[PDB]
Amino acid sequence: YASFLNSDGSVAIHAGERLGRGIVTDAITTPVVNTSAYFFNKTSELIDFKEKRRASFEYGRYGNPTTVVLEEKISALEGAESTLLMASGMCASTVMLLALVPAGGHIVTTTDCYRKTRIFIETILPKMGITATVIDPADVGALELALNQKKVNLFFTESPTNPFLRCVDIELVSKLCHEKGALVCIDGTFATPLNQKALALGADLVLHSATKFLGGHNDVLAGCISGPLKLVSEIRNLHHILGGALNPNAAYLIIRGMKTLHLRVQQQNSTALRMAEILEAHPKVRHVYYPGLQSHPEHHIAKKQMTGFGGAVSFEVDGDLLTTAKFVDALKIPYIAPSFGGCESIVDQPAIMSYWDLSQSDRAKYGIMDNLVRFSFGVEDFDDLKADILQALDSI
Amino acid sequence: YASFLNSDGSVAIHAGERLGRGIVTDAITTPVVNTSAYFFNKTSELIDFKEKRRASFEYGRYGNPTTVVLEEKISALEGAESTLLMASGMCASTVMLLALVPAGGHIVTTTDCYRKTRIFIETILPKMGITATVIDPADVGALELALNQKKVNLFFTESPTNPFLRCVDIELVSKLCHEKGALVCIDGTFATPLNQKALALGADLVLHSATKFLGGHNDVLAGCISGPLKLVSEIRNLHHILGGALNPNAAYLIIRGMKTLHLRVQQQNSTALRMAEILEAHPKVRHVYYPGLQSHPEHHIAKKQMTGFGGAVSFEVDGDLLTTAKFVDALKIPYIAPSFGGCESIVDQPAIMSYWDLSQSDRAKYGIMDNLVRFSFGVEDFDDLKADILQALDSI
Amino acid sequence: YASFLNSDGSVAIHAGERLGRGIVTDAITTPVVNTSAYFFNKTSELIDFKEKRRASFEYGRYGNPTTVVLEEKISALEGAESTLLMASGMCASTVMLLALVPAGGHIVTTTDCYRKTRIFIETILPKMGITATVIDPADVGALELALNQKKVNLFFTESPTNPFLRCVDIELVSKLCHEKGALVCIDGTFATPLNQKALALGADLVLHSATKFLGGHNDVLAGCISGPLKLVSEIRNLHHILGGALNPNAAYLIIRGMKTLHLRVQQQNSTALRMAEILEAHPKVRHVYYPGLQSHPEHHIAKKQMTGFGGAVSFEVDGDLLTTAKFVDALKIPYIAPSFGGCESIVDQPAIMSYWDLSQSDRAKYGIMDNLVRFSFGVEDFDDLKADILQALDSI
Amino acid sequence: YASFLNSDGSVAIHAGERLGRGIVTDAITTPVVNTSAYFFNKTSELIDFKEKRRASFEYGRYGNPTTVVLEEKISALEGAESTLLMASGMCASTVMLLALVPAGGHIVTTTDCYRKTRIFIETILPKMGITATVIDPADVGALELALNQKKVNLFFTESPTNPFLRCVDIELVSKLCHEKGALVCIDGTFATPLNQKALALGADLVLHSATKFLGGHNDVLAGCISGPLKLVSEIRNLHHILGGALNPNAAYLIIRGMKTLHLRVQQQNSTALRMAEILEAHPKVRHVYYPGLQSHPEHHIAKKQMTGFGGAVSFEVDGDLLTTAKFVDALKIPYIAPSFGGCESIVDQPAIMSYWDLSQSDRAKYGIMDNLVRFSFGVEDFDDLKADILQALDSI
Ligand SMILES: Cc1ncc(COP(=O)(O)O)c(C/N=C(\C=C\CP(=O)(O)O)C(=O)O)c1O
Ligand SMILES: Cc1ncc(COP(=O)(O)O)c(C/N=C(\C=C\CP(=O)(O)O)C(=O)O)c1O
Ligand SMILES: Cc1ncc(COP(=O)(O)O)c(C/N=C(\C=C\CP(=O)(O)O)C(=O)O)c1O
Ligand SMILES: Cc1ncc(COP(=O)(O)O)c(C/N=C(\C=C\CP(=O)(O)O)C(=O)O)c1O
Repeated sequence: YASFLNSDGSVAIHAGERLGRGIVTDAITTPVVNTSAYFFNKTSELIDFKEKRRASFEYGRYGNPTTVVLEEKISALEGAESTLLMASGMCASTVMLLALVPAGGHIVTTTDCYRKTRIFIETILPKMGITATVIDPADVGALELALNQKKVNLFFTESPTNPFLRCVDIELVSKLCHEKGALVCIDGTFATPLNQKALALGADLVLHSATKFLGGHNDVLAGCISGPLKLVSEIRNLHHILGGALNPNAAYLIIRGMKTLHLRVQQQNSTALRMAEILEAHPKVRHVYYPGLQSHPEHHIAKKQMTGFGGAVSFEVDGDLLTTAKFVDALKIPYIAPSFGGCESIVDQPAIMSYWDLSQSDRAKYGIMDNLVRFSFGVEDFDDLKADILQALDSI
Repeated sequence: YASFLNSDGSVAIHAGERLGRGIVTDAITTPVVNTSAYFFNKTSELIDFKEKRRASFEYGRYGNPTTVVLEEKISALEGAESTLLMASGMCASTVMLLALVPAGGHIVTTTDCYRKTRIFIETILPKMGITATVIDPADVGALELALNQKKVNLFFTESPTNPFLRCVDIELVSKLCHEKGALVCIDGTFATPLNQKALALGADLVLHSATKFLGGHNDVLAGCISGPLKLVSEIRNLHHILGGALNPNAAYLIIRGMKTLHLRVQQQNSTALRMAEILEAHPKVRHVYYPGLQSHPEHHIAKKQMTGFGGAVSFEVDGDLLTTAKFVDALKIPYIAPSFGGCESIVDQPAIMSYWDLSQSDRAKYGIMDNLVRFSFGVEDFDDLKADILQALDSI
Repeated sequence: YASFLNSDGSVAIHAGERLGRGIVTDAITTPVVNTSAYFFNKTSELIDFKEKRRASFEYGRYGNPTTVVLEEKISALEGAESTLLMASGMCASTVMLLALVPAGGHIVTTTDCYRKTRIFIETILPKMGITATVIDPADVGALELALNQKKVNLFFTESPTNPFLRCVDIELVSKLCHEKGALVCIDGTFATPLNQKALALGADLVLHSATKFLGGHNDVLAGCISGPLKLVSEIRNLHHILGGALNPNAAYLIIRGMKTLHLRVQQQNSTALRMAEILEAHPKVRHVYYPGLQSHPEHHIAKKQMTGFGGAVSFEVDGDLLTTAKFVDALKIPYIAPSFGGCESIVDQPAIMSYWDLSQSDRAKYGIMDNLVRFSFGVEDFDDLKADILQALDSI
Repeated sequence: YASFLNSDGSVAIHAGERLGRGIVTDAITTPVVNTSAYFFNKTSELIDFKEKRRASFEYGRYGNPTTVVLEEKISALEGAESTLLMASGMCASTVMLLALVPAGGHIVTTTDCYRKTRIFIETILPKMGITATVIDPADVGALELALNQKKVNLFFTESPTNPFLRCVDIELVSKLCHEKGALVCIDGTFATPLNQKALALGADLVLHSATKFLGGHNDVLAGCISGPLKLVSEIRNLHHILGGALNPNAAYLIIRGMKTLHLRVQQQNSTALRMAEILEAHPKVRHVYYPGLQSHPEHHIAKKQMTGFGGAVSFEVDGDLLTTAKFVDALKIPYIAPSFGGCESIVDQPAIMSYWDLSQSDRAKYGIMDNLVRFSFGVEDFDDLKADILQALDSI
């Protein structure tokens, strides 16, 4: 973007703004444009636009001045060629798949996918005859194999993963896949463009659920996909039909929230790590999952491709369903609810929060234990948090 | 909704509000809830909810207090059992199709479909092996035939149509289809729940593009589908995955717009009609399309199932491309752009506006003439508009 | 504004928008600019601006692109030179007085002032040694007298009045006052720029409480003063200090509200009148206050300077406190609350609603009776409203 | 507030939210309530409210559920009894003075007042016979003298000051004034409730211009006053008339901004300091004003009552008007404009920016020099900023 702005934080702030917006104003912030359509001063011009000689969004579902800003902004951050913004994370992945994976084509994902993302791939995609292979995040062999066995159209996975924050050696995978013509999409939601640059590591496309960190205020939903033009455009097209456009007001809220992106991540990155270690050492804490810790399976990878380890920490408690429950129930600061990444701290028992619809057996089918607890550290003062968490594990 | 509320207008205003909201407040208007998630006081309750003993949206992609209002409201109007709200019309149709039509199933639609709506059905759906039969709005025979030839899963069309405002004898069609187990979905966008009750006429599902009349202010996009629970819910489920969630702020904006729905429709219904006739009589006006006119092919139907005829009026001008253009360029009140149904008056030359990507020949393939002009009458004073339009033709 | 627009409604819609905004955009609606300040490209320019060679709001408290629109719009409606926008009606009157009336100066107002507006003049202004003379709206003699007795700086009154909707022969008063150098300010809140043009009738300044009709959606507060430049500017200056700036978001909501000003008024102007007559005739209705009725004291004046009679209707019920209460309690559509002018209907018993802090005696001191009812007809269907009202006018 | 909230930051986040809102919702964020009035279910209740037996804002100008939150929030932060929120800082001071200072009363303020704030006191107040004494921030003697000479009704000043960030030994002054019955009001705008607690140091009332740090995003104006009930309430009353109500939407933006208050301040507190030092050591920098520097006149006081020194840094350059201008013009990151405290960095030449209306001589009358530059460090990366400022300074 600019030769003077070299720090991500600085960018996040003035990215796609300080230099120009395309919507001239002597205002500091971006103006929220609430329009359903864009006009023309005369048929002559309209033709020009239609003939690719002028620029216009034409219809709101195709673009918005107040949105593009955030689009370029994120683009700059991830250092991408272009970025797209849907109405929600799920939308993005959804569209992305439907757009890139041809009919009858094959795809490769990890085992630690996010609940819903899984269902889509396992129930909808097959309708299009799109088959998939589910390998473990680490198991690079399986990938290399599958790469040769079938004709992979695209490899897709989130790194860190959910909720065990498992990580994929992006650079490596990227290499393998590209050797077989496969495409690589990394859901760096948990990571954040600040703690890693999937695109830089070789990944083809990187998408985020701005609902979490980017907006980081727990008050807006939004999808987001960034990558090479020739690629992202193909999706935007399909997007222009599925109509999952993002409202301006939402867009703005994200821009504003990203004004203090670095600040928020920084703090969370710490609190988490420190709180992580503290928990691991705790007797009542059976296990702790966090890329920052040395105990983490791919810690060496995290250390190699990341600069931070997110603000989400998962850990099993030394008890059972009701016991673990007792724990979270004791907490006083975090809110018991889904989502994560906002200033407000949140906690939840995945087993119940997003898997209660299954049997104890079918649950364990995917590491989901009744002890497993997911802590999304907010931005509250560390000491305040720790004391709460501690005062909690005590009640058990 | 209420016994003491019988006129549509009165409903549109107080529908799903005057009696209660679910979010207790001594405030007149509906409060805009900007949350990305909902919390619980204790694990105990969370369980209850999960076990269907308590009520909660849980996540923002699944529901919102500031949205449900609008949901119930529209439900009340269309006199439906339950309504759903997407991020945009296109979203609705899209989902609904992908949700109801099984893989390899067959569907029946009309020829006067809206551009994009067409494409989806002709390019995406086929990927799921879903075939379709395109018949003329009037051609009831073709329908009855197709009904017996293949196994129709659902009949879908808009009434009035776009842009020739063709109308489908809903009551009749409904009967035929239901005889063969097919489902009927009517896109009464142009109609508006005020000018017609497709659901009452027997239709299974009626959907609208709130972007137009419902919001009627040209500052927000929104999809909307109403109908029976057992049905709409099946969609809501898939919607919870494709994530085309509507933002609370947008929702409210519609709630506000519908506060004066009738008032707005009423005036538009007039101006349109009156202006229509004046146009038909004009020498320079080759042809005029409008259900209100006696010249309209299905006027007898329009007169039978409708109470008004929208504010949109299409008409071919006695000239050619450049000539017709010269006309619109002369106008001083309406804006030249897509969309319609807002207080502001809008005009466009479909040929260019949304078909310029095709050849003169391929264009005519669907009645789209270079003369054809689509006038979306705003809410400005009649005389002002008339004088404008006339003074415009004055130069051709 | 333009030549093609001749009806107020048409204006209210495209006033200060259709032709240009000063904030170039190809969007239909006005963009909400959320900025606290405005920048410059270089010191050179800043100087220019400071030297009145360039244009800029500099600080938000001095202006806003999204506000000025609404400013020019109202200007056009009232046919004024320039208009100002405060945070609330009260602010307007407040500022206006503090701005024009010199220290120790004298002022003349009517007896039927709005509660608070009264207190200010009776408790604050005296601090600046500003004395006042309270005359009866009709009593033109008293005015002519005072005009000669003391040295009147400005005559200020609302027409119609609150809550007895009394009316002042603007043209006449204007003439008298100006003969003595006094200024005239009319609070045409109840009237609305559509039902009368105080400025055209000679008034110096006309102010409204956009909180009511202009916004007409019961979801925003706003002051508003229109008049000649040389005058209004003197107020804007003081305004730039008292800092009662109006928020952009608020401004927009008004502009949006005014997009259907005529439509709403028109309907209310009817419902009220019709309902009024019906009420007068009713046996349980002791008295009815409404300029539209022939029974109204200044009906001949109303008929001469207005074109409509608002939507507010006051009337005493044939009972007492508890009885009148029983009436309003029976109503099902209107909301028991202050304010008025919104699509939603509202009712209140001034005696309690805004005078319960006084004694039964001190209350009657100003016509406020325990029977007095103030009905602010919404936009709901007439029949629906009437049925309701009657259904109550019988449970007594 | 609560127990589990000991750190300011933690408070700023969950202050007046985590435990309850008064507007029940299972939502994380506070819901924006856009209403102009509040209703009642029956006359009976209304009476209750009017008789102080129930609670209700009645009218929007008197309160809003979405506002009170921010109110209590700030209250908690400053550790006050109650807080009030105006439409803009200026409004606050304005109302505050007009509300507390009786007619003919006397007041004492410092010489480094903010431009506008000065004028009001020097032009309006005198209309109410309110005389004032202007002493230097440090000159306690003058204060102690005035205290005995006349009958001071209230001592008012800002600390730090603008733009020389001078500081007042709050504790001391408070002690003296309270001995003579005077009231103390501190404008801790520059400080921020995080860098100092005027109320704790003894001050009677502390006010802020949320337009700056509190909102910290340069997209909203808002005044704010906190202090003891018996006091603040007296202001809220007059405020209920001058009608300088703050809009809900605006209120929310602040609430959202304060979600990361500490984070923001922290960073700015550093950058400023560090940058300060660097500047002072610079050869081209003639002088530097910052409470954090040892060179600062009241550094020992700042060090004793503050924990931080804001992000605002003033410094004179070794050149002249045109030279200093050349400097700021060279800057690439900060915007040249008024205001300060938002994530975006801002610079300005007080001489021109807010004193160009005066003569070179009348300007110097108050330390305002053509070299004087006020830098409000944003949140961008330090190195990024430094490099800029540096590269800037060289141009000379
Ligand atoms: C890695 C990842 N990717 C994509 C999404 C979907 O993005 P969207 O929500 O903006 O559409 C989510 C959602 N994550 C959660 C939301 C879950 C909803 P559920 O808890 O299953 O009802 C969560 O709790 O962590 C996620 O964790
Ligand atoms: C009956 C009907 N239904 C549903 C939709 C789509 O709803 P959505 O836009 O909210 O997704 C439309 C769009 N109609 C138009 C919009 C077109 C977009 P274009 O102007 O072709 O780029 C139009 O003819 O003006 C329509 O005419
Ligand atoms: C003619 C008129 N002018 C100016 C104002 C004050 O402007 P603002 O409200 O926008 O600040 C009012 C308020 N009127 C009412 C509001 C009253 C509030 P209360 O009932 O005293 O609590 C009413 O008659 O219902 C009014 O009726
Ligand atoms: C200490 C202090 N107090 C109160 C106010 C007024 O609050 P409000 O702005 O929210 O009404 C200001 C304004 N400060 C500035 C605003 C100046 C306006 P200008 O552009 O100089 O006319 C500034 O430091 O640049 C201030 O610095």
